[PDB]
Amino acid sequence: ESKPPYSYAQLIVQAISSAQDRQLTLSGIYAHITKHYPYYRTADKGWQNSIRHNLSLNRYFIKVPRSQEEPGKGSFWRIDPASEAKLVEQAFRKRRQRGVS
Repeated sequence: ESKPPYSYAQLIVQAISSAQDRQLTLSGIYAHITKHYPYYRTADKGWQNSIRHNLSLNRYFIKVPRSQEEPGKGSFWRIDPASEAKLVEQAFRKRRQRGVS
């Protein structure tokens, strides 16, 4: 299960939102936290599939379209366009309630 310090919906925002434009391949976020976050380096045999499935039911993330043309040069998913303003407010936030400042 590992230990996700960032929700699997906010944790991804810093991934794609901070990546190139705002999209990432299924293995983008993994190179994200596993890179900057040291905790997600030896214990990743849990949230790994949590992200792939998280970008499915997430409300801001969505897969990449491919009916005729493309938005750029990639093939995977990203975060919502008009939701990156509110989904980001939690992106730069620590996971806590009000018992440990």
